[PDB]
Amino acid sequence: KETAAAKFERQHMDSSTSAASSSNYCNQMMKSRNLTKDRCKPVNTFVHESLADVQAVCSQKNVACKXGQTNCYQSYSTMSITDCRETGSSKYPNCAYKTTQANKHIIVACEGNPYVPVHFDASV
Repeated sequence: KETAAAKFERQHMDSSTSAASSSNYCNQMMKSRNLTKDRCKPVNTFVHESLADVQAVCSQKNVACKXGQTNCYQSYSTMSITDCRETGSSKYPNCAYKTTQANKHIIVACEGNPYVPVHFDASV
């Protein structure tokens, strides 16, 4: 079973690399993180930072969620992220993605005790 915090780590965290390792990164990671099992998830973002830096975002700038409610928070610093977006010829079960490297502020929704990131809302 996965708690919401554990699913956020599976869907959005990859501190094992400092940036997407090559143009094939989303094609491999979308499958290995199990995001393409039942359908091709069309967009997903991965965060290449320590989890401790991402959990601290929960006490930073409060903003409304784009979806949720207003329990979203935007990071003060920019972070190393990868955007994975399904390409035109992708079709389940052969999901294919374009990998884009970016350095942007992240916005996450946080919940619980301890109060941690449970959803990736957006990047700006």
